[PDB]
Amino acid sequence: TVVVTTILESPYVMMKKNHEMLEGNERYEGYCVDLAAEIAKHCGFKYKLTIVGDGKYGARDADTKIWNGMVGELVYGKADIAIAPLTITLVREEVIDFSKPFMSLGISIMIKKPQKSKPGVFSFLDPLAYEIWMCIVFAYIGVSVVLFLVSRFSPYSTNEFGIFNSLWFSLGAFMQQGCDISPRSLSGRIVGGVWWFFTLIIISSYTANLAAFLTVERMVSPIESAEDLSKQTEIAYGTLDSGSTKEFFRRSKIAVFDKMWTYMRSAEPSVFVRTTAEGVARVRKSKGKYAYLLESTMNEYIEQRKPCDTMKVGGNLDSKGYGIATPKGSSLGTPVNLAVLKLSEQGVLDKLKNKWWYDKGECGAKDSGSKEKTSALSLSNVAGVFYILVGGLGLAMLVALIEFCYKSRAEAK
Amino acid sequence: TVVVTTILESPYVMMKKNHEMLEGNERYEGYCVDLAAEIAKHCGFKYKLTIVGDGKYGARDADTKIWNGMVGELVYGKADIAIAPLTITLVREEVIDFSKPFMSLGISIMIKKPQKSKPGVFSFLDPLAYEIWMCIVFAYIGVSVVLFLVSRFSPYSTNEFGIFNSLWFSLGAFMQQGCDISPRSLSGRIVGGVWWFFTLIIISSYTANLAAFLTVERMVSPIESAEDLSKQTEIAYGTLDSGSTKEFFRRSKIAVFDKMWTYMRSAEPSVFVRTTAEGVARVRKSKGKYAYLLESTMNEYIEQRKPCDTMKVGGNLDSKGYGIATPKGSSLGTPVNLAVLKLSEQGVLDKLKNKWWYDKGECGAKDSGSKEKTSALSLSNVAGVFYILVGGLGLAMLVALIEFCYKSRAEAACGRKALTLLSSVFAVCGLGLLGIAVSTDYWLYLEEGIILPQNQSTEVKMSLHSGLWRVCFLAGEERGRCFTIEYVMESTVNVLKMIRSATPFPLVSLFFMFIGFILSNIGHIRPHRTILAFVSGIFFILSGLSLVVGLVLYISSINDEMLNRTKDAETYFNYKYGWSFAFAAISFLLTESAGVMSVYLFMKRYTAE
Amino acid sequence: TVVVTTILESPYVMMKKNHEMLEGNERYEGYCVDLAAEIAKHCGFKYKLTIVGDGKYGARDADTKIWNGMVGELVYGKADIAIAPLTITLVREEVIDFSKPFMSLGISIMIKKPQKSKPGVFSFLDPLAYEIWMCIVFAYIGVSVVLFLVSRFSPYSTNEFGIFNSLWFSLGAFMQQGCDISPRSLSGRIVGGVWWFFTLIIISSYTANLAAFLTVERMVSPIESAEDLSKQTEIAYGTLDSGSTKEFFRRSKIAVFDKMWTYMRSAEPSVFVRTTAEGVARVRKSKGKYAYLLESTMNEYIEQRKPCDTMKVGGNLDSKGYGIATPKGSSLGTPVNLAVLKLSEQGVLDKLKNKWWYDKGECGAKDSGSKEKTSALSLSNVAGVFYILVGGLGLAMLVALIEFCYKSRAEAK
Amino acid sequence: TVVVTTILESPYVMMKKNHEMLEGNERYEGYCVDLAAEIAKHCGFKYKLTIVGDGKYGARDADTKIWNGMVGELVYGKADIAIAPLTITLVREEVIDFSKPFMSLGISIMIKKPQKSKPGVFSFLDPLAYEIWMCIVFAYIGVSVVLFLVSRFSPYSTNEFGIFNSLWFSLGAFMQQGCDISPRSLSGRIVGGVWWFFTLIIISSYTANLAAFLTVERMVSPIESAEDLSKQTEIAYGTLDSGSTKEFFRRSKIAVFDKMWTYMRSAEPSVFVRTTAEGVARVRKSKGKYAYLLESTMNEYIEQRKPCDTMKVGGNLDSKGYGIATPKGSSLGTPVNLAVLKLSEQGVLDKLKNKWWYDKGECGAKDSGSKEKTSALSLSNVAGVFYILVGGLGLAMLVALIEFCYKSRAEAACGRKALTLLSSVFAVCGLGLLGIAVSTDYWLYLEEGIILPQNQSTEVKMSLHSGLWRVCFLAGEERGRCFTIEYVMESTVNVLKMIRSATPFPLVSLFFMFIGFILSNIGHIRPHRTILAFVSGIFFILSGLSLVVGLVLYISSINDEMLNRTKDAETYFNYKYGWSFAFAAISFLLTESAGVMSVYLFMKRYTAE
Repeated sequence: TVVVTTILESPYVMMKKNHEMLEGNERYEGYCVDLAAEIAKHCGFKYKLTIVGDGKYGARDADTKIWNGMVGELVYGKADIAIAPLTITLVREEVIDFSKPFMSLGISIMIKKPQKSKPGVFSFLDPLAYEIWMCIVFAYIGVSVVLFLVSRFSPYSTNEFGIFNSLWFSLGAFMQQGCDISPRSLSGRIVGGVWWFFTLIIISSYTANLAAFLTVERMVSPIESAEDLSKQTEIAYGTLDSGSTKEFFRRSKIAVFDKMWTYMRSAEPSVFVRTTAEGVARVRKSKGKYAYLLESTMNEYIEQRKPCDTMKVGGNLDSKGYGIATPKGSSLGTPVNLAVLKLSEQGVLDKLKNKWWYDKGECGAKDSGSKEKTSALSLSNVAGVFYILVGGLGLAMLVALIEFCYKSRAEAK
Repeated sequence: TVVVTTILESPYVMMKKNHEMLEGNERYEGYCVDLAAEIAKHCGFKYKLTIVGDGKYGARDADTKIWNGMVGELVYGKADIAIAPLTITLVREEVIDFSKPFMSLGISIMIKKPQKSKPGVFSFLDPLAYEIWMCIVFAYIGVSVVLFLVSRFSPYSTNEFGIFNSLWFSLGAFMQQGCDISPRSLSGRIVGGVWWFFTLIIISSYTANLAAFLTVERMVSPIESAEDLSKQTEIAYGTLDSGSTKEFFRRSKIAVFDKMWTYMRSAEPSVFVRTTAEGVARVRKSKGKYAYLLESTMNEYIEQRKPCDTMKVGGNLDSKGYGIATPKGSSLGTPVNLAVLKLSEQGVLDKLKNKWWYDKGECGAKDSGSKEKTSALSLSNVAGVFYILVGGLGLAMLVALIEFCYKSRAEAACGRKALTLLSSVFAVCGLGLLGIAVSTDYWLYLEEGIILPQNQSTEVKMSLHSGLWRVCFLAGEERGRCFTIEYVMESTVNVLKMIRSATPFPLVSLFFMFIGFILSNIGHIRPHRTILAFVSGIFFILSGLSLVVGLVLYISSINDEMLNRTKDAETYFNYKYGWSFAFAAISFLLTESAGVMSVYLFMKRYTAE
Repeated sequence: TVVVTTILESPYVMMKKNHEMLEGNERYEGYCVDLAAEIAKHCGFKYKLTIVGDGKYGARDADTKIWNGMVGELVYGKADIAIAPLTITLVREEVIDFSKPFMSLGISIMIKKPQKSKPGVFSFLDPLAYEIWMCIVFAYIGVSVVLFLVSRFSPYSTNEFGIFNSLWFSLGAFMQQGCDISPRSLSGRIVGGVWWFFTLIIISSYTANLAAFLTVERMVSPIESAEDLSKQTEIAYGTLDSGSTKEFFRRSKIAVFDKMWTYMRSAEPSVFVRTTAEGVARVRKSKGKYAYLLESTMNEYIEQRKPCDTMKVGGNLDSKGYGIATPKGSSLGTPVNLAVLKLSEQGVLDKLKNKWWYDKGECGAKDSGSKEKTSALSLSNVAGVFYILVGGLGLAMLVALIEFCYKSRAEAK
Repeated sequence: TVVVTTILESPYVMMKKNHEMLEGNERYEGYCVDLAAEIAKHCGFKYKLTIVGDGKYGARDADTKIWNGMVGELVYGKADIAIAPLTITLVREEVIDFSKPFMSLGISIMIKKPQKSKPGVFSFLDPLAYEIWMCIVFAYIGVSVVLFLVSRFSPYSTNEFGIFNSLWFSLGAFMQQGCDISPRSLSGRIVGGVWWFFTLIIISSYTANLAAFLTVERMVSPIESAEDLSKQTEIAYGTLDSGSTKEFFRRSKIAVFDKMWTYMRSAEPSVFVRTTAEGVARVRKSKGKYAYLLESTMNEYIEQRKPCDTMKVGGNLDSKGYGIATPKGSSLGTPVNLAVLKLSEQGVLDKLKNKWWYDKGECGAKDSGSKEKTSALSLSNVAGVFYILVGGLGLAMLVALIEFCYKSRAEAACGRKALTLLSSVFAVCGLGLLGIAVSTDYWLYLEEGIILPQNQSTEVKMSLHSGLWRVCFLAGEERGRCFTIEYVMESTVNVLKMIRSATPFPLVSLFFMFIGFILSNIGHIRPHRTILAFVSGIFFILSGLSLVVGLVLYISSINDEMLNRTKDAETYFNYKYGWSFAFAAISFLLTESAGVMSVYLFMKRYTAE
């Protein structure tokens, strides 16, 4: 009767563990297998599934114009019905008829799930912004100068506040340490009064936000909704060859899409890859270097199956449709055409969409909820404080030598 | 000639600077109007534009289902061809003809993009309450004076703690920055000891509650995944009605979408809005209380127009399409259908799709420069700490100039005469302002009332000022009761019983200045045998310590009754201290200062002996 | 045909806002109204709802044996069918027949939702337990004694460490303050070394947990699962009279239930109350003093309708059933009996249970999620630190007087 | 005579101390056995007990539905009356006769009641890592020696910073408790300045991460409401099969219950357990990884028996009933049915229901004394801080006794001779132990492997020790490669490239002691013109500072590669430092100490000049 030309892709058609055990036509299962079984029995015919294992979705090729895989069986007439995740396009439509779309999808960007970032060397000063650390050092100099200028005028023979000691008094006040010298005037002690109140807020502010950083973790979304793709050029975009995602970016006319296809041709080495499962694996080996653009409902499934290290970003960048491919003027097409619309209008198809993607198990708020213990700080989190310390240790020894020069040139005294 | 129907929706159809001056189809301008000329010339028919009367897209009711909108204009024979952002759905597919889609689109949430409220300049002191900072300074004055009275006792040697030193020790101890010297006496170490235990808890409490603010601020997550939009009833969400967004969520078979239509049906008031511009405006007014569901292409254009206060969250919830539509039986429809694809195969659809969208870059790319995700404090957080620091330096220069002038004149009897009279003035003003304050019944205000949400702000229901002896009721039902606390009249009377818990301590403080000033009167007549002045000064110092206990008893007895209200969002609350509270707080300053001066009166006059 | 004797209780039967506007028999609505409409139409008859407004559920009374309310209409035959939230019991069964239960419930304890507690005067020392604050003071004395005994033996004429100063050195080290004296021996400085490391952990530990208290709020469940009821005797239990919850505790035989009925009779003044809505209001005026035991599915509804200040605690303490009451040897009972079981076996009844309680709106994780801003500390939260301070201020003045006694008795020197 | 069938379930049917010795129906004992005698005497029939062969309650399969269990014993005519905790359901109601319920009950979750793990005695230092506390002490030694070399320079007056003072200043500065004196020199203020900035960050980092521990500990909520049980896949939940709990969740119409049966059907392995005792035992073994669904009455009895490690959470999910059952057509059933109600109307049901339940109070009411909800720290949290405090005091007394003896002998040439030789021994041991360490390739261990969940613990897959110059591979596939880092062979090789990033700093440190000891050899021959000894001591002090940079470069380059692993729970990891890491760390201590002694060699011998 009918010969089903299709490919197995999770979760459309899958290979059951009952391969050698269960014989017959129920050895392969999936969302596409039920909808093929629904479309055949409401029409009346019965299915002969066979998967040509070349793997190519297929487009009309360059310089030879050969339909590669499932389309090649469907064009040359060696199979009759094609229930498969196959895209309806213009060059696809002209050779052979199509049904109405299963669901609505788009070209979807797939990346590695963001992790804990590499802690920077100077990442300890993250709780306070750049303008505050400048205004702390600027006010450090300013309060020291005002304390210096105050202490000169007022004797009430030992004025212990030089400009060098006034820097030292305010520095020890900033670092919560005790200083031996104290101001001995009403005009001086007000400077010590407001500067001590300056430190008590800021040091508590640094402790508060650093507690806020370690308690609540917030990971960056590196590339968002394809305008951030257009500017960031450290990542390598990736798509599948012999398919619709190849030819649509070849058909780029939007300026943001024209930026892509220039880089998609001019790149190294992944101009294209050959399997979505290879593309899933290439993302998981990338660790942020590479992204693989693919079908949206394919992208949604891999994020729900639980290695959990993949993330769909933004939204769809196109609109495409999965329809039952049929020969041009099919023996079965118009009965399939109404019965595809019949399953949609009573929500059996959307129930099948609810069925297959939900039952596989989820990776959502369940692991983000209570699979965290907050880690101890590593050496990397506070590494630069050691470098400033030992860098201060070497710089102190350098000024020790320049002191020996100026002390010895007391010579000819 | 043909008829072209449109809906007045930005940016597809726009108005003109010559809204009434200009002629013909050139009355309007827009993406669809430019698209309609493209459909016209390639096919070969002149077009006359028309407008739908109602301004709604298309509605199918449980009814005779005459579509109220552009569709019924298009079906029943008023109009010929529609050039509009009409959504292609299967319900509309069976009743009219659609071409291939000329644009790709989806449902997208538009929320109010959160304007950062730059906080108060003095927002650093928000972890503590303003009553606490009042009680810290009241404790700072008291510990300095008590350490003065401990140190400067009558047989005391080499005890350097004057009042200027005792003020400087407690300020150094409170800031944890060390100090010059330590008290070399057993009672001096006790007052230093409890103050060290005081400053340990308060700074640790301030650091911990400031950590409590910043963790709760980071735990707040903006709603973007549309499951957060479904589960958060604090943000209300509605759609444009008589369209396709209302149709999509109605017959949906996604469980999160099912709860959305369940919410949007049974919501009150009717969240459905008949036009997009008012639906944008409800997001603007609500300040993030309301959200709006619409197409993605409309959401992007409203974003890049410049109020720049609306952002798109999440992604396309589905992928529908826009298509030029003709009724069943139109001979023009198949020449229309290939003409749309003809404009597709040269990008003339996509050239116009770029043109109106890039040209409105009037927003200045606010999204480009304001999404660097940063949770560090800004200078707007700790601004007043710099402002106190600047105000301290300019004050200290002002003290430096007056000290420079006063020292030159002094180096180029007065102490005894002026200080005796000035402490005498401070004693009467201290006793009098508290005696007014206990008599006055304007201690605390309350304004219980009920909130009002939208087009609607607030409504008071009850008000009373209050006193320590007796209540005196206010403009709630205009009942002028000075009704005693023993005489009842709820939670507000429960406050009034708890106000009575702090009754004796001001009356105890009133007695100690009363014995304080009268013993001050005795030494003013006869200066000799000078013991009584030092005794009287102790009664001044111990008086203010009781009033510190009096205020701390009073304020804590208000704050728990504030907390004791069952927290309903609809019943707002107000409370405020009064002039007599200021009369008592000022009387604390005059009483302790007269306590210091009367010891200096003893120090000068024991030398006179 | 049939006359429905029942009472309106939310959400069983409710009064619609379309009272004067909508006439006919749809002026009252609810879960019980649908199930009455389901049981009547599958049997064939049509309903005449009328609510005898006396309010009593009714039991066979003391000393007169009168069936009070809905049972009185059902016993004396002035009404025929009774679709109502009525409990099936022995004395109920003997006079008139009953159907199979709607749902399964129990006697359920209802309390005020716990709030922020009153902060204690000495609640500042909550982050560290009782054993630590003893071991801090015990080690405060111990390290001071060891520092005292060390400094006596080693000159390398001015031994500045007395027992009084050694207490003062370790106290200033505990309070993060700077002390003027310093140890001047290797045996002494080790004592200052480990004591300084003692304070740095503990003061940071106090700051860390007090931040943990203010960030995460955790409110006590005061009384849990009816054994904590049996021991706590500051709360007043409450039930409704003229009903099943009255008579079941009268039928107490379990020892934990025998504790209840002694207190339920011997109390003041709420031995019983007269309305569940009065009992809901009495809990909301109680603020923790009083609890109202009631029907479980009634208790579940009030917690979902949103004043939100009620909480069901623990679990059910009994099992009871809501059935359609029928006359003894009813004209309709056995057709009702099968059709009650018919609605249960195909889950229409459980769908009606899903319908009415869910649609009213919820008060769950939605307000606990993001309707919190953490408050500023009040004066009450740190109140006792002021009392210890001013209590230290008065105690310092007392030792100032006892110093004057011992100084003046240097007399006869 | 009649036949009575039972299931061996606690506490309803129990065994006997005479398991085989005693005779008849008295072979067993229990609540149902005592209930069966009550049914016997009031009706008037003698009873013979029997046991079901399988031990399952009752199963209805999609099958011929012969009930496999006590029901099929009761239906088909093997047994007459059942006295058992059989649940009354509508499926069982149509096939046999049930009396009125004699007990009320519900489904209740039993989880493992969490045993508190009393933490490590030194668990206070858990916010930082043990590499950090190693680097703090390494920085503490270095800053003290550098401040010594800065202060004790050759023309220096009155500079009191000896090495015993410089050790005491940095310890006072690190603990933020103030200090005795401050460095009165410009280079001395620099080394004090960066150390003050060091101790500011580390203490604030320790306080913040300790706050991070206690907030995350409080955010963990135990699963009790059964919606948390449904949504948390980390705790697996299953039921007793062939009963009524399996039947109830199967055909349920509650949406949270629907996901439960969806989970319990498709779970792997089969969570259904054929007996309750093994179903209790799976909760015991899993240590809170597994949960069990059962009746409330069985859950309470297992709780009050004393392992006391199982608690009940939530409430009764429904309210089913237990009833004495007879088949259809039993003449005894209506005399049975009124006899159950006869025992109800005297509480004889309820008297027996009290009796077995109060008598097993062997648990000692663990729930009564362990649910005072308390989140304060215990002494078990900060225990080692007391233990360090106790160990410090006993050490200080030990220093006090030896100082008392040494001072008496000394008060009742030696410095120059001993210190010169001891620094010479320390120099060779410092250079030699590092030279072994650079040569040795046992720096760091790794054990990559895969976990195993249950009846199953761990399995290694790969192992390698490693060196700075070259790797030397280990028992992963038994391949003895001392394969150089330039020669590749994944994430573990990515570690090996990052180990090479810290290569020069130990080799730089190896050169500086090599120039250090040789310049030390020159002064040993000729003491005169003593400048070179002070120069050589600087090369010792600067050598250890480079090795501090060498270790900090090395340790940070390991920790990020630890973090760089994609975190899979199934692939566990191990890492550990080696003997050569200890050889380098010990060599730091000898190098800085010889740096101090060679300055003292200069201080003594400049006095000799």
